[PDB]
Amino acid sequence: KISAKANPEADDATEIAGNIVYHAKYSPHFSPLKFGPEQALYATAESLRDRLIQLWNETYVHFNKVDPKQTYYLSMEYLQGRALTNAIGNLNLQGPYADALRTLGYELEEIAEQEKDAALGNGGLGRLASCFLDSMATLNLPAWGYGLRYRHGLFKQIITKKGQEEIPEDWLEKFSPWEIVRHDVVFPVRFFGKVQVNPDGSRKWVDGDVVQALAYDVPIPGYGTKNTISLRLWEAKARAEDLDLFQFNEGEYELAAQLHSRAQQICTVLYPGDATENGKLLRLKQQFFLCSASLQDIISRFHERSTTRKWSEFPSKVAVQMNDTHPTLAIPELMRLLMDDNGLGWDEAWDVTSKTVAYTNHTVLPEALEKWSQSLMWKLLPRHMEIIEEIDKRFVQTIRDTRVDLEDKISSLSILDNNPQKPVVRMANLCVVSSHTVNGVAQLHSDILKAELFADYVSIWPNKFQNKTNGITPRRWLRFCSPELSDIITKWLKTDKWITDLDLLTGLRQFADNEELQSEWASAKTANKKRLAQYIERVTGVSIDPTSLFDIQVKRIHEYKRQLMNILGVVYRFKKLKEMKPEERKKTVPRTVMIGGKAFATYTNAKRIVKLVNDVGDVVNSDPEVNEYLKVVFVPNYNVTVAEMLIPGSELSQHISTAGMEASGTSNMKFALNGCLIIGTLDGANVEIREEVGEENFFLFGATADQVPRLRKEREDGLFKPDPRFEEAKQFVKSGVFGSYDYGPLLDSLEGNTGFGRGDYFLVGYDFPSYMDAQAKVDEAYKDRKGWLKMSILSTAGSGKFSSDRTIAQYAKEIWNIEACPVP
Amino acid sequence: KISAKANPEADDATEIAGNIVYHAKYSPHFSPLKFGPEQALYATAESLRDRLIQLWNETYVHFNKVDPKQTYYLSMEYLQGRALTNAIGNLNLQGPYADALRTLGYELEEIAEQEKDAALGNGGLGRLASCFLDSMATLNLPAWGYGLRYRHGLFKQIITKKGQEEIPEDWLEKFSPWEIVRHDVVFPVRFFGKVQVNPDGSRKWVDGDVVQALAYDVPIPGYGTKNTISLRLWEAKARAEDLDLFQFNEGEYELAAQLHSRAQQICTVLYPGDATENGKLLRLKQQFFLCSASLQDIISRFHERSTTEGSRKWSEFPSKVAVQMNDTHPTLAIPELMRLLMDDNGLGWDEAWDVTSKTVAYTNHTVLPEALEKWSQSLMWKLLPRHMEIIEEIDKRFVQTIRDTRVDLEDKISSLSILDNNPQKPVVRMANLCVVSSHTVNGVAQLHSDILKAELFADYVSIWPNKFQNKTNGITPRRWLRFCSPELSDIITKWLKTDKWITDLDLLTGLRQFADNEELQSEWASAKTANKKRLAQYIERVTGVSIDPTSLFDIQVKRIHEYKRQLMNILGVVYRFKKLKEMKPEERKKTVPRTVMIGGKAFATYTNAKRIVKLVNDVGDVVNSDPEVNEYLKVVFVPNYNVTVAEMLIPGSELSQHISTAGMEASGTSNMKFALNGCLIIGTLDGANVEIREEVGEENFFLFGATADQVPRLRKEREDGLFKPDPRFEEAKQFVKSGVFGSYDYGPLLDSLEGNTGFGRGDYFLVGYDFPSYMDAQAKVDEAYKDRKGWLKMSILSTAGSGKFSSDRTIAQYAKEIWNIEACPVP
Ligand SMILES: C[C@H]1O[C@H](O[C@H]2[C@H](O)[C@@H](O)[C@@H](O[C@H]3[C@H](O)[C@@H](O)[C@H](O)O[C@@H]3CO)O[C@@H]2CO)[C@H](O)[C@@H](O)[C@@H]1N[C@H]1C=C(CO)[C@@H](O)[C@H](O)[C@H]1O
Ligand SMILES: *Cc1c(COP(=O)(O)O)cnc(C)c1O
Ligand SMILES: *Cc1c(COP(=O)(O)O)cnc(C)c1O
Ligand SMILES: OC[C@H]1O[C@H](O)[C@H](O)[C@@H](O)[C@@H]1O
Ligand SMILES: OC[C@H]1O[C@H](O)[C@H](O)[C@@H](O)[C@@H]1O
Ligand SMILES: OC[C@H]1O[C@H](O)[C@H](O)[C@@H](O)[C@@H]1O
Repeated sequence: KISAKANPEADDATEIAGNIVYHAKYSPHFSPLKFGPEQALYATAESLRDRLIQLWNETYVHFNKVDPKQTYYLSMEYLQGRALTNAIGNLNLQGPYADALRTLGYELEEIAEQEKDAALGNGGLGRLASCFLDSMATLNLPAWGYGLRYRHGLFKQIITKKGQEEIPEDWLEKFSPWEIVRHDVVFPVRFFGKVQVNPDGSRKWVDGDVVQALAYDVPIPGYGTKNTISLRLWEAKARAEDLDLFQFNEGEYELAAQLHSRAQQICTVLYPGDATENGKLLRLKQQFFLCSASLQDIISRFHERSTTRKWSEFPSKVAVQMNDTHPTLAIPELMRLLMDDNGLGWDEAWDVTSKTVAYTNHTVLPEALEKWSQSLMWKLLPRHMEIIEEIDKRFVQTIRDTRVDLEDKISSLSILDNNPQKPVVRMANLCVVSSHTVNGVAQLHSDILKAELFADYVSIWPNKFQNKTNGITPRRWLRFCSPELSDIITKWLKTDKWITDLDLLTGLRQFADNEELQSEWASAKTANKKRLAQYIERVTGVSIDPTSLFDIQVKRIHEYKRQLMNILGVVYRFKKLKEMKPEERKKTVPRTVMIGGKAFATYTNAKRIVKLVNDVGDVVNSDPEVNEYLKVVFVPNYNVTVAEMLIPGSELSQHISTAGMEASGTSNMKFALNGCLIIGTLDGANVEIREEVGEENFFLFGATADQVPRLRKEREDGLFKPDPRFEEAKQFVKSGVFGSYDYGPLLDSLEGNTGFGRGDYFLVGYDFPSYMDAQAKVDEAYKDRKGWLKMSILSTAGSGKFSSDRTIAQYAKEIWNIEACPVP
Repeated sequence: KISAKANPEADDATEIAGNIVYHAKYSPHFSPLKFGPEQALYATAESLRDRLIQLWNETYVHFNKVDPKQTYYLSMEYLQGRALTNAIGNLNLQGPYADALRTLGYELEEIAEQEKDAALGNGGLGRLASCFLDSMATLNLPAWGYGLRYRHGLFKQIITKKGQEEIPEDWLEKFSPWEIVRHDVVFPVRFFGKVQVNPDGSRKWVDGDVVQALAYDVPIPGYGTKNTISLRLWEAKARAEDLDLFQFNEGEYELAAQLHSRAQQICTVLYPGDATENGKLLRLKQQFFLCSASLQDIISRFHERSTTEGSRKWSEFPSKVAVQMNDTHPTLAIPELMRLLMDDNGLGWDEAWDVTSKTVAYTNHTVLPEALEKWSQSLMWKLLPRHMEIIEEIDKRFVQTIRDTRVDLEDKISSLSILDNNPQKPVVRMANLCVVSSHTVNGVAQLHSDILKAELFADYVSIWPNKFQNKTNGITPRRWLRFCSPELSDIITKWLKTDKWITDLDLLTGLRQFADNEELQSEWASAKTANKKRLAQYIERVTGVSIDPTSLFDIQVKRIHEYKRQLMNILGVVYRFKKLKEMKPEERKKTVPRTVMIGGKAFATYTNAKRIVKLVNDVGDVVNSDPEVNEYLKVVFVPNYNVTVAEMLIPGSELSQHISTAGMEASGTSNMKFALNGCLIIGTLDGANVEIREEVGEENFFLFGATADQVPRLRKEREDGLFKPDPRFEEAKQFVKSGVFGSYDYGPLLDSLEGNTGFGRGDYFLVGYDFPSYMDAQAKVDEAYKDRKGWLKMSILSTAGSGKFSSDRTIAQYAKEIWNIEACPVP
């Protein structure tokens, strides 16, 4: 019926349908006869990519001409999610694309559901990086991300009757229609080898292995702007020359291909397991490979913008941001590139380096900061060790010169820990010593950093440390995932400028009590809940009641996130329902509980928690007697797509980490922004949300951070007195009512008073009573519909501050010193 | 200045330039700023591929609707060469594309020189298969090729001070703009494992390793027709699921990825080295994988063309399908088709065998009986157990036949049967499996096919006297005259007063009446001269030697092998050099200057072949740098011989050498290319030389050497001490051993020409014996070349006689006598 007709700039239904069909025909990846959903997606995605290329190229040419200071963000993860809807939306072509697909016999949703998530990351570190990219593009900032092109991600989670099983991700097994290979953009990265000392006394890293880094671009479109930036990803490749024919033809296939294998290894998965020496080396290879490829690419661009250049311009034209310690090696690597490849002296090269690099810490934990064996570092990266050692030797001399009062502390301040048992390189110390700025990711976290963790460094450089509170993008996380709700907002604010000025959401406050608005809000939530119900049946075969309360905990499965507390809470509520007469049951609040997330494969108890949730759900959900009032579901393969289906339908979300353990929590913000109320500890980003939405719209409970040490010491000393409901939940789990699986060894982590891996270190038992009492409040509040709806609107109305646009603007001004560079 | 504008059907300069620029922008593989030659090529190739897709899709739809009998050709090699010029040319868009590129600031030649050869094959077996594809397309026949998508080819040859070194090919390290991946066309292929026997007596191959075969299409356009067929290539892949995360995360990387590694192995190189057991298994994996993937794809298409009820009746299968096995490599298609019919599709043995026997036909390309593939029964059981069961049942029935209807052949059963149950090295004789199973067996030249009926397969000819046939090899006149020699092709069209020869090559005979015409000779001289300048230019570019375009161009290019007698040639050269050093300058001015060019590749493990390449180079270093004789002689080794190289050498050639020991060559298609481009041959009465010489006429050909029937006798004279060597032959040897060509000891190589008996010695290939009649034929060539009119006359009659050597003739014969297929033109 419809005719192929290329129109790379199509912007109406007919043009778009012609261009989609053009790509179906003349960019084929399949037999021509069938044009089913999958072929439609790739066709549509190529239609959009025509737009994206035009804009990316314009933006590249513009930054080239203006030669502004440019920021480059280094991260080991990016959670890009699906790109289709975000691209349609930033190009403001929703109506036209939807019409185009219908003329081709498809609903956009249908096609959207075919797309795979780019498995390029894992946690909030990666989603932060991605929301930042969106904000850089929309604020017209000259900034890019650089990452690694992982083939298989961390893993795809399957749920079998044995619990979580891990299988590789396949998002590249056919092809990805977003990315643009650049076969001219290749840089060599070395490993192992040694340092040649030249007769003139210059130095050179030689020998070892050389791999090739190949650039692919993923364009990132901004909202209401031509500016389209890049997430540039690196693939490690061997050259064809590196296959040894002689050995292949001798039948020795692994030796023959061993350079190709070492390359493949680097982009196989995120965070490869590192109990062994091999894995530790592979991790370091990953980190180095990203730093070295990216910095060579950055230096190459610095020179390309020359209009004949002097190095002293470098930190006025470049800013590099290290996200956690993973890209620490950018420090010595930049030093290597300056002194060896470009001939600079130490002092000049260090001045440049120190003013270019800045460091973002995301961790409350003292021992979670990366430390590497000095022995491994010498083996893998000998030139970098020389440089790292000279950095430490000068810094220690500074402390003897300028600060004799810290002499006794040199053995913890220095970068090199020369402990005779486990000598290591302390990477956070290298970051802090070298960067012009260090920031944390929430006001409390940043204060802990200045006061406890990095106290003495704050002392030497009192202007080095800063705060930059995390945020989210309101495009992906409200405008695009919750379009019904966004229309309501635009109607009642009488503008749509909130989509780039999120503080305008405070205008909703005056309407929180308004009956018509609450009625509209109920309907949108009800409609988003039907959809979520649908999805849940589709992906777990469980039929959930849309009129019940939707209570959601989705995040990495970890003892400190206290999924176990949640799930024991559920066991308790279930027991009490079985024990009630039917007349008492009709008075409780029906609830559907939803838990999701992934456990590290080797993390035994995390894997036992996932198993537990499922076993509970099998029994609870199939009990005709109480399944009207309670259901429990494990949502599998939690990722961006899943979050996009859960958040708009959520009513209560649980952010209940042990106080002091979380530096932030951006999912918190997504929930708050979509009118979902929180039950939470006064921890991380909960502190800021609760300030912004108001205490009365938030279910606080649990010990506070300053209290926790004291409460552990009470446990060590036999003074802890457990609540009987806590013990009743445990026993009931041990009674074997949830099947043959012995949960005793899991529950053992909550027994005893002292010793590694027991003694309830995360205060599950202790917070259970105030947790369950906050849950009773949530039940009472939910029965008062007007009050509930009021709280939900004030939740959204207070979410202004949590925009990634605010965060990036702050970074741009105080740290990077970059400014808007709009493409005409 | 020019704007992107998609026009998938561009057919004039302006439209084409717009579409090329569209692809530079919206199909990028590079940073956007620079639009240099490389980017221009990929951009131009994608413009052409738009046309190619439209025509391929039309052809697929047409064959689907008509449901004709379809031929599928199975080959382990294809020498596709560069595609750019062939595509422009078959679409008849030379003028428009050349103009388009000039508006973009490029000469087409410049861009064409950027393209890499598709390293999908090695020798004449593969180029035959490719020329056949071009002819299938141009005759509008419903036929396809199926092969393997090799990443690294055989190897790229470099020449170092050590001689030949082998490095992997890189033609896929960026990407290939011709091919079309088909992600819905995936079929599973198994290895190892075992046979489950079901209670109902049905059988099923289970367990082992499973790899995925993924189809990529390379469209093949026909000349002056819409018909565009496929070379469908298979890539072996493992699924993502097959990587073991647990092991990867334990640091055990090789185990973790072992299934991916076994898949990458299959498509790494052509003819992987097989001294070891691992290599033998890998070779068999390659062969099986091509047969099983391709047959599944074929069966799927047979069913897809059903218009009816349920599944269509199997008895139609051999009326709708023909499968051609090229050499013994794809023998496994016999038991595999049997496996698919009986196990997956439930047919009984007899019905399945009737189908199978009428579907498959076999082409032999090999004179010697110890080049035909034999495999250890033990390896076959390991790798392909179900196939062994079936192969065994085939042999059990064939032997019973020879008792139930031919009791007179009882005493020969132990050499006729498929299974050789020798107590030391029991093997499966694959040629015997082919001959027992196929409705037709053919050779590739009239003499070769007669040797097959009379010597090699005599007793099989006895049982099935209509089974055996001849099909003389040929070449495509599109790639090999019209497109490589365009100046010359215009002359031909002008004097024949038509251009219909490009698809009716026999019209070339119309040139004969003009062979004595001085205007035509004058035009011919110019065209050769011009082609020779170009060759001279290329040779400097790739060797660093400056050659004289006025000297005689004498070329031997083919696989380096003792039986091809590059060593004879090279010793001839050493002789001529010695004589030139020994002359006074007055005697030198009377000889005919000559540039000798030798090229080809040695199998990496073949010691003497590698020594010969070393020898040629060492001789050239010394000769070419000698001021005293380099005006009169130069010797050059042309590296990395492939289709591109042949395309540069053939149009500029004057004499070419096809001098194999008589009886050893079944054919020789390069012979034909040379003859077709007016290049005269110095050759033995062997393979295709017999036929060329008949066709061009004896007076236009430099024959020499012993004949096939004489060779045994001449070996027996050597074994008995009766051989009396020519003194010029010994003078050449000694001079090579005197160390005038450097420090390399050539004694062990030359040892192959010494002694009278014993494995690897005694001059088995009669180098020494043919040397005098060879060198005398070389003196004739010198005299004939001095008479320019007579030379030009011979060259024209060479071209004028090349009619019979068209691949169009060969494929038409195959279509009628073997496949029983016919023209199916796309409207
Ligand atoms: C008629 C029969 O044909 C096929 O049987 C083949 C085997 O597939 C093949 O492996 C080979 O088997 C030999 C086997 O490997 C060996 O170990 C055993 O000792 O002897 C076998 C014979 O030498 O050859 C046989 C037969 O020549 C199919 O696999 C069978 O399914 C098929 N049987 C059909 C036919 C009928 C009626 O005609 C049904 O009664 C029967 O249930 C059905 O399976
Ligand atoms: C936002 C997000 C995260 C990070 O959230 P935290 O609970 O705050 O650590 C992780 N996964 C997905 C899929 C997300 O969208
Ligand atoms: C035609 C061709 C061959 C054919 O084989 P011969 O044995 O020379 O006749 C081999 N290689 C190339 C590159 C060819 O074009
Ligand atoms: O959750 C992600 C974490 O997992 C692993 O245990 C890594 O050692 C750590 O680097 C990473 O941040
Ligand atoms: O409880 C904290 C730690 O304990 C266990 O050793 C887990 O395997 C580890 O990944 C986790 O982070
Ligand atoms: O080059 C063609 C031939 O080369 C090798 O000698 C192989 O062993 C053989 O299988 C192949 O046919």
